[PDB]
Amino acid sequence: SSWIPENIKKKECVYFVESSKLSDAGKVVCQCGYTHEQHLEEATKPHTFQGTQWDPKKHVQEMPTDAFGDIVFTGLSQKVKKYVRVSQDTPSSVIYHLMTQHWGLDVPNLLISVTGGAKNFNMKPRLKSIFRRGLVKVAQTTGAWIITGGSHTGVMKQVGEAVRDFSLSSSYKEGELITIGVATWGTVHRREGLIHPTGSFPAEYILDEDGQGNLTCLDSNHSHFILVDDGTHGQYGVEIPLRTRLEKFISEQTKERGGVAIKIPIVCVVLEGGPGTLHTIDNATTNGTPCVVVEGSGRVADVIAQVANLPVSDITISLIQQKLSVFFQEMFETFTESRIVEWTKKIQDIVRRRQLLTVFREGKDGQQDVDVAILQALLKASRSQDHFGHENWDHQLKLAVAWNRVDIARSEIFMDEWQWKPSDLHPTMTAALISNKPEFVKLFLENGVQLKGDSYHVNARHLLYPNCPVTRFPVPNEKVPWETEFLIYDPPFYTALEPLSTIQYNVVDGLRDRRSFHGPYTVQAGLPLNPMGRTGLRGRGSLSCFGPNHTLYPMVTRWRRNEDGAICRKSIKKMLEVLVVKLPLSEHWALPGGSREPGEMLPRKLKRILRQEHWPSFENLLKCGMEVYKGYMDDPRNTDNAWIETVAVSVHFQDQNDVELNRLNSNLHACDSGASIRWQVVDRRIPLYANHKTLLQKAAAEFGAHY
Ligand SMILES: [Zn+2]
Repeated sequence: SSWIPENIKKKECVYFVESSKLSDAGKVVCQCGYTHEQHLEEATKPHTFQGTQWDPKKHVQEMPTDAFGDIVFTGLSQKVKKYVRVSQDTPSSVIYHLMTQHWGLDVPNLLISVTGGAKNFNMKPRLKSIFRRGLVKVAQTTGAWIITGGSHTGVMKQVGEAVRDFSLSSSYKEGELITIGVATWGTVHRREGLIHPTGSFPAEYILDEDGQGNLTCLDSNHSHFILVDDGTHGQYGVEIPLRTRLEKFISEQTKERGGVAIKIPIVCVVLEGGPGTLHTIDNATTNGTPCVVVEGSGRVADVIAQVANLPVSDITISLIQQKLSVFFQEMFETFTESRIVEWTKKIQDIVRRRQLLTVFREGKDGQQDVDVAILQALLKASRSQDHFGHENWDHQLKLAVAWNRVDIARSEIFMDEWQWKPSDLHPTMTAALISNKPEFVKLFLENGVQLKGDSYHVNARHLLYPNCPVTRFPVPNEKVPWETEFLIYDPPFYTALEPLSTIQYNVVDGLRDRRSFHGPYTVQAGLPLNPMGRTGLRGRGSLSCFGPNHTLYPMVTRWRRNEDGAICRKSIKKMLEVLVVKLPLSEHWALPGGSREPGEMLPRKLKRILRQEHWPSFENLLKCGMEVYKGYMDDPRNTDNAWIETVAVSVHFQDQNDVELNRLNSNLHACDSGASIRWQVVDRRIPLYANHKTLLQKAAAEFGAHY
């Protein structure tokens, strides 16, 4: 295939910096890890002088790849395995197209992810056996893919051992399961021979792990390899960001059965691990991937399992250090102060996402293979999921009946916080009949299936500031207020200095109205101080100006009629319908509002990109109604010197046929320029931004509706 060097890139360094190190057995390399002798071709040439500093974003550039083919190991396995050298920023849409039809990989039905320890790992004889049986049983059925880092060390090798065993002893024989290995190109020992500008496909890879020094050897039982590159040598952890994006894309943005979308189930299992495992778990849970932690594995598994049920407030700095000096004993001397306060924020973030985290207890709980824990995680993540509706949870039940677990399917039926209708069990009963399992059909037909701790700003203290490759300083819930001393505080200053005087803070400084609703706020030097605590950044970021940013997000409401005009009281209480809008390229709807333009009186988005030639009328009507909230939101764009403040005016229509009040509003509400407009029912799982669902929850209780 020659589609590569055409659609897949690799990264290199253009000039050498001469960093002051020795890099084990060597005399300086550049700053990257590669020696001046082999550091491309024009780096040693004096291409003028770009300075004396190293910045990755500045002088690393993409090039067509030269490392892809069919690796065949020397003598331990005479087989063919496909591999490719992708870069760090290749979009997660050409990688899927490369896997589907350039290797011959069919669409999977499960996306198991295995993360854990490396170069420091020793399973107990019983943990190894239970993990082997569970993984073999789970991968034996369905079409599961096993995403795992590729190297000949630790759990990444002891997963390949089980794959090899199941592929050597099987009725269908050969290999019926697909195990993908994503690793970092820099940390590969014998990279030579694996690089050819056109492509070879013997790609012989002699495996020696005696003189590896510091570079891990590639595994020899995985089926496919995706080696990411960043232009760096000997630096692990590059593959952590790309792996989660690819997993999310394959899980929720590739299947189109039923005409809308389907989320392919995905789970991430944890077996021990270190610094690189906590980051992977945080990234996966942030994207929405369920995580299961095997208790007893050690060093990350015990640490996260021992605080998996405690309230987020009491997980403090000194609580980590007490649980970080028993599982990390030889490595405790490495642990510094600026790194413990980072291991704490990540653990707090993982714990507070309690709907995407299960713990596989060892002795007296889940006393079976890991499939029970996987089922529990999938069924708990499908019920608390936001975008895909009630039709998504209907298929993990089918997976459960495929795995012969009847107690797990019984638990979902009898849950008091899950409103399921009786005709919603057909896709599971259909599979129960096919598989000849009387237990499930007997369970179903019985249930009417007749045939005929602390409250601080959370999103403001969120990693990965939007639309920027920057990171915030880790600020745990303990030390967010501006009074508590945080001596390590050294946050970045990203803002898409110091003569900022003549700014009348706490007053209407010209046509800006810099007046916070939560009383007067303080100023440090020439910049304000964020109320409600710290964020982890500084400056202003992607915001108008320092201080409070004012907006006028409205909400509009009608009672949910169905067919007759009587208020359609639902199964529990009244439900009401909110009118929302969608951005042209976004995964969430938004409330019909925005910034208050000077002298506009309308929030610049109900006034533009929306209905026109009627602004004065509804403007004279909007100023009649009860406010439900006024002030600061937990918006993810906040910083230590800038924030967003809002007014929430609720307008309500009692009658659907109330003359032109609702008819003219509905008949005229047409963007004619924008992407899409719609109405939505107000439930606890509406796909809005969290800042908007907060207003919905705080205002739907003012009319008697059920959120
Ligand atoms: Zn370099």
